[PDB]
Amino acid sequence: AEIYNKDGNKVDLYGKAVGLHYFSKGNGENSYGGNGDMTYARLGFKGETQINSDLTGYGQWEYNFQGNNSEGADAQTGNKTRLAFAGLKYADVGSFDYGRNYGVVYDALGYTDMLPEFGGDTAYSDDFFVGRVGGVATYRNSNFFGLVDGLNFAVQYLGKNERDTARRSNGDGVGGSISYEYEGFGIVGAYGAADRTNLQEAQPLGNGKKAEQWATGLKYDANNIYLAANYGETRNATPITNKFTNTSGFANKTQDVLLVAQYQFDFGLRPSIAYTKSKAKDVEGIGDVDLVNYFEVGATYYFNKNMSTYVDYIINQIDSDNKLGVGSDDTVAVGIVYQF
Amino acid sequence: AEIYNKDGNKVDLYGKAVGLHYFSKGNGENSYGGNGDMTYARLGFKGETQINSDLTGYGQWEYNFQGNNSEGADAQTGNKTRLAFAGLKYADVGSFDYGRNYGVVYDALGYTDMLPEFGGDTAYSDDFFVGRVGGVATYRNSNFFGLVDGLNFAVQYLGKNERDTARRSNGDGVGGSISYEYEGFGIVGAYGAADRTNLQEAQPLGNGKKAEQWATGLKYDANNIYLAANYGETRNATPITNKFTNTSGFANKTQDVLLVAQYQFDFGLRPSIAYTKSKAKDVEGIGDVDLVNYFEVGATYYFNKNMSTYVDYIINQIDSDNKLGVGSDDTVAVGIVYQF
Amino acid sequence: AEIYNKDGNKVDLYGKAVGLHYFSKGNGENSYGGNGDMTYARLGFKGETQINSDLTGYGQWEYNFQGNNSEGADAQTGNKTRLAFAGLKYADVGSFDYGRNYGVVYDALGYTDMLPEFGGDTAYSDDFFVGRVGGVATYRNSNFFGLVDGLNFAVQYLGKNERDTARRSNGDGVGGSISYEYEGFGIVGAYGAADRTNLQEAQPLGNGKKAEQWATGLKYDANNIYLAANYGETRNATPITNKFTNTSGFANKTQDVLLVAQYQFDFGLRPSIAYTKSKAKDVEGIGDVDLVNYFEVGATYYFNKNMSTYVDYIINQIDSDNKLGVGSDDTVAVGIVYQF
Ligand SMILES: CCCCCCCC/C=C/CCCCCCCC(=O)OC[C@H](O)CO
Ligand SMILES: CCCCCCCC/C=C/CCCCCCCC(=O)OC[C@H](O)CO
Ligand SMILES: CCCCCCCC/C=C/CCCCCCCC(=O)OC[C@H](O)CO
Ligand SMILES: CCCCCCCC/C=C/CCCCCCCC(=O)OC[C@H](O)CO
Ligand SMILES: CCCCCCCC/C=C/CCCCCCCC(=O)OC[C@H](O)CO
Ligand SMILES: CCCCCCCC/C=C/CCCCCCCC(=O)OC[C@H](O)CO
Ligand SMILES: CCCCCCCC/C=C/CCCCCCCC(=O)OC[C@H](O)CO
Ligand SMILES: CCCCCCCC/C=C/CCCCCCCC(=O)OC[C@H](O)CO
Ligand SMILES: CCCCCCCC/C=C/CCCCCCCC(=O)OC[C@H](O)CO
Ligand SMILES: CCCCCCCC/C=C/CCCCCCCC(=O)OC[C@H](O)CO
Ligand SMILES: CCCCCCCC/C=C/CCCCCCCC(=O)OC[C@H](O)CO
Ligand SMILES: CCCCCCCC/C=C/CCCCCCCC(=O)OC[C@H](O)CO
Ligand SMILES: CCCCCCCC/C=C/CCCCCCCC(=O)OC[C@H](O)CO
Ligand SMILES: CCCCCCCC/C=C\CCCCCCCC(=O)OC[C@H](O)CO
Ligand SMILES: CCCCCCCC/C=C\CCCCCCCC(=O)OC[C@H](O)CO
Ligand SMILES: [K+]
Ligand SMILES: [K+]
Ligand SMILES: [K+]
Ligand SMILES: [K+]
Ligand SMILES: [K+]
Ligand SMILES: [K+]
Ligand SMILES: [K+]
Ligand SMILES: [K+]
Ligand SMILES: [K+]
Ligand SMILES: [K+]
Repeated sequence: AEIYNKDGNKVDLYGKAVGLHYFSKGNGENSYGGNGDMTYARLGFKGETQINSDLTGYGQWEYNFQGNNSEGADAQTGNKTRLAFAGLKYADVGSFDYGRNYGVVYDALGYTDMLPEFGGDTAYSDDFFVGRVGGVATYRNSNFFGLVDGLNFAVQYLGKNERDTARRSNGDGVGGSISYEYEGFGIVGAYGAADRTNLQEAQPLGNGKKAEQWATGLKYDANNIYLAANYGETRNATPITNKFTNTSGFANKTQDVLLVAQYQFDFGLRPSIAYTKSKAKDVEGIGDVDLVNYFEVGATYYFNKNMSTYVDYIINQIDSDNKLGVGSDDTVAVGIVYQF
Repeated sequence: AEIYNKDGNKVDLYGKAVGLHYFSKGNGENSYGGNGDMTYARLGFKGETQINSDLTGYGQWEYNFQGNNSEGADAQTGNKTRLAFAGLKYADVGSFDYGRNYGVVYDALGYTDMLPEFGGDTAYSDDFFVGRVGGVATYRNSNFFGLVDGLNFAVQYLGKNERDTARRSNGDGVGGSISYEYEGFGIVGAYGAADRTNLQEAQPLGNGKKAEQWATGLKYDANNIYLAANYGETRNATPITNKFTNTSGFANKTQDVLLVAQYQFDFGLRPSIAYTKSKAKDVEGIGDVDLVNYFEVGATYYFNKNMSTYVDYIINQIDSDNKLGVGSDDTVAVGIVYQF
Repeated sequence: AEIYNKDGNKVDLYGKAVGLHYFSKGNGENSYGGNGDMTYARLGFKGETQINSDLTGYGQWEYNFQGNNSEGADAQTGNKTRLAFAGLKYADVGSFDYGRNYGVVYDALGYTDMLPEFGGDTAYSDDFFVGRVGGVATYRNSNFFGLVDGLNFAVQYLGKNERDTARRSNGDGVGGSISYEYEGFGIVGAYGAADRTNLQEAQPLGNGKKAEQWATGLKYDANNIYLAANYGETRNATPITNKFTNTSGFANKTQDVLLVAQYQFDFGLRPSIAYTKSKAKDVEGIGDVDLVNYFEVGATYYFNKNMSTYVDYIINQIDSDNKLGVGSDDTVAVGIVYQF
């Protein structure tokens, strides 16, 4: 909510409280999403200052507070900063920001990342260009320097992050995206490539000096209708785990497909259906293997812009003999959300 | 403080900074509260949206930031989310919320939880129904569907939380409360029972498949006077430690009594006296033993609704030969509070 | 930003988002500041209530969120409360506050702590009187009871903090400062002494029952010109370590000098140059050794009061064979800052 607006600067303090519970058979270890309390809250700020008629500065920070920990030793589990960045934007010239922000391939993956609770499976955090990541410099242009309404593009430099785990590390890289969005119609392409670190190359799963991710998307988003599809491929970039050898690494190759269809009734009910499949190829000791494979059915009821409730049912198509030990059981989430 | 109120939604951002110090002889290991700096701060939001004339949605998050840690490796000690939940309240039919919230037995223990600093000794956090707890679904009714002013009841479902420690864990359970309040007089009773997890049963102290907690309360709150008392008992629910054998678990039985008397002078000073005693029975290898036993004298001076200062003296009646090694020395707390 | 002001209470919710990157050769281990992404955010509140015409109450809390961590196991690295205190101020009698706050010798060190990104090297956190510390009670007096404009002094009591590390510990102590400012000129002095804890005394480096810190300062601060010098000495108070081994402790003596010169152009550019040298003496097994030794050239460009950008170049004079393994390579920081 806008809590401040004076003398050229405005500040939006926002957040939400989500009462959230997952249901899956047994103890949830062999299911899509687990089971139990999944309650959490968010808090963030977003600010924008008018420097002159054409130039604006901005900054944003957003944090995740888990609500399903005790007040004991596990208190901090799953807590983190999601975003933290600042930037400048000028009229029709474009914008530039640096910090922790979305990687550019998410410009495409956002198309299908629309489910009430799940979905968006290939948009991993700290995974090069497909999700939120640290140390990215991003230039964006809207409406092609003012010449073409609906045409956007972006260019992004990812600085290396040599962390303690292969999973969360990355080398230097660059990526970009282009989209055209007009009267409800949208089409997007995005690509990114980067060096892998020594720690990454040392894991038994995944082999290569460079990581690559790309995706395309199509959508129609108008008249209470939302339809969208994504297709993309990755090289040495999707994190995986072989549960039978207790080993982790990256998929040599993946091909990823996502589909979503939603409809919003005037009285506030928004039913949702979706399909997601991500498969890995040339995985050491395995070959081909599904990582994600399901149909979704769900719905959100919007009381208003501040309050909603939802159910999200994942009909999990992973098989009980999945070679990596990916969970094969269904999961249903039920949530109630206050937000501001 | 209300920092947003527009289009049917209002948001309160609140918090406080508490400069706080405890004094006890020695290093304070053998005292009621310990000694040293105990400064902390809090931040939270509380939101309420009017959905229509009969229906409101709401959400709340609250966090504790310790102010007595270094900026080094102990930085996070004692920090946690206290509350995180969202809910709906309908006309005279009731409210429902889910998330991290107060267990229903605290509906009773709230009566004596009124001391400037100490007190409320039996309202443990992450302990089934007596304090803040994770994954509780709570139904509350005010004025018995509109028919009886002052008559309230609550029914509460506690989802299991199989955590890393027995102390912070619980199995599935249900609880309830009922209270009548009128013109300053209050009377209340509350009860809940839950399964214990495998990890709790495996602890050396405490035996049985079910945990139970109940309490009764009476109070008078009006005319500058506050008088209240609680009596309750627990089974397999109160966490304890044998400091001699470094063993932990739960007391097979406790009975608990709390008394408080307070008076508020118009000029700001509010003296307080209290008595608190919690005793355990059938404790493995010990039998009967007092967990808590003291008289309290203290006072708060309110400068106004935002600034106050207080002193709180605990005259500890625990004996130096206590069988569980519960601290016997006194503690005095001194605090200065700014809040918003 | 002031987000609430009503009925004699006002609340400032403030913060910033800083995209920040450091460049140093190799992996940054042997450099002044390290290398890589250093992005972070701050959030805080500052509140003030008018109790009566002469009496005011106040509280402040301030927190650092690192933006250069992943969302995995390392998420909390470097996160901490910086300040948490509350207090009262009366007419021309003075102010008193208690909690986590700045030690009084920082009243002197503030003179040179003015660089775009670095500098202020001797104002250590959790280090007796030179930086932020927990459990300090501080009296401050403005304009000598209102009789001498520009004359200010402070007296401070530091309660003991026995922590798990000697680095972050302290015993009881007292300090004070005094300063005079007239027509752009300022002179300041500050001194503190305190007991060392047993754990501090057990460390291989540094010998004595008392830690002492003092610093003097001169500045000229007017007509867009900023010039300042600090001279100070410490005894058993400056923390030191050998980079290559476990040996750690405090320097028996240090001699500290800091110089700064800056000019603020009306259009927004503020170039900066500086010199900092901190040298330890009588170090067990070593004798004399430089802790800090550098020249700085940098600049901040201010778009307005909410947006700025900077570069800060540390030209490191520390030698590659420094006895304590102090990093010898340069570091440059580049930053973009949105604040409210
Ligand atoms: C119009 C929308 C109104 C719809 C409101 C619906 C309320 C849903 C309640 C879910 C309870 C959870 C039940 C537990 C589900 C079983 C776990 C599971 O999915 O696996 C079983 C197996 O797959 C065979 O289906
Ligand atoms: C798989 C990757 C797919 C990527 C696909 C990216 C789309 C690229 C579009 C380029 C040029 C389109 C030219 C559009 C020129 C429009 C001219 C104009 O500005 O008119 C607007 C209209 O008249 C206002 O009403
Ligand atoms: C006085 C005025 C000063 C003007 C200063 C203007 C520059 C502003 C830059 C903003 C953010 C800089 C963010 C830097 C992002 C680059 C990340 C990077 O360089 O990665 C390196 C790679 O990992 C290994 O070489
Ligand atoms: C379970 C799987 C089911 C999911 C199925 C997903 C199908 C995906 C389609 C993608 C893009 C569609 C692009 C269609 C282009 C729309 C343009 C259009 O129809 O314009 C109408 C106009 O606005 C009227 O006024
Ligand atoms: C548009 C209005 C309609 C609202 C639409 C969304 C709300 C419904 C949610 C419930 C879905 C329940 C269906 C789930 C049952 C599937 C279980 C299953 O098939 O999986 C078994 C597994 O294979 C064993 O091995
Ligand atoms: C489109 C319409 C959307 C419809 C949405 C329907 C309800 C929504 C929200 C309610 C959340 C309440 C969650 C309550 C969780 C209680 C269950 C529980 O605690 O289970 C523990 C477990 O059984 C241990 O064994
Ligand atoms: C451990 C003990 C637990 C006990 C828990 C409490 C039990 C309460 C029962 C409620 C009775 C309702 C009697 C009060 C009804 C008042 C009459 C009425 O209906 O309204 C009055 C009206 O306001 C004119 O002033
Ligand atoms: C079930 C448990 C119930 C517990 C019951 C707790 C109350 C106990 C009272 C004892 C004596 C009562 C003596 C009351 C003395 C009142 C004196 C007084 O109030 O004077 C009035 C004055 O004229 C105008 O303020
Ligand atoms: C350590 C010493 C602390 C001991 C504290 C124990 C007191 C317990 C009281 C319990 C219930 C109080 C019920 C009393 C109800 C009286 C109602 C009343 O006073 O009526 C006022 C009248 O309506 C307008 O003058
Ligand atoms: C009803 C009115 C009650 C009046 C209450 C006034 C409160 C004033 C200030 C509060 C806290 C200040 C605490 C000061 C603590 C300083 C450190 C200290 O005293 O001790 C360190 C320890 O002794 C090492 O041996
Ligand atoms: C009105 C009430 C006033 C209360 C506030 C007054 C505090 C101010 C102290 C000034 C210090 C200026 C510098 C201190 C001088 C350094 C002492 C010193 O040189 O110590 C020697 C060292 O041990 C090697 O011998
Ligand atoms: C041995 C001696 C060596 C000789 C070296 C001398 C060379 C001087 C260089 C000055 C450059 C910058 C001067 C800028 C002029 C200041 C104008 C000004 O500052 O006023 C405008 C406002 O301050 C801002 O917008
Ligand atoms: C913006 C208006 C124009 C203002 C322009 C201001 C330029 C100021 C230069 C002073 C530099 C002092 C730096 C001193 C460096 C000494 C260190 C040294 O002697 O050696 C470093 C060498 O790089 C080791 O290899
Ligand atoms: C809800 C409590 C009733 C209100 C009382 C107000 C009396 C005021 C002062 C006396 C307090 C001591 C009496 C409270 C003791 C509770 C019962 C108890 O402690 O246990 C003995 C009992 O016979 C079975 O255990
Ligand atoms: C040489 C110092 C400038 C380097 C800054 C790096 C920022 C990078 C890109 C933005 C440049 C826009 C700033 C160019 C300076 C414009 C000065 C101006 O117009 O503002 C003056 C002031 O507002 C009157 O009050
Ligand atoms: K490999
Ligand atoms: K490969
Ligand atoms: K399946
Ligand atoms: K047991
Ligand atoms: K038992
Ligand atoms: K005692
Ligand atoms: K020593
Ligand atoms: K010494
Ligand atoms: K400017
Ligand atoms: K050097």
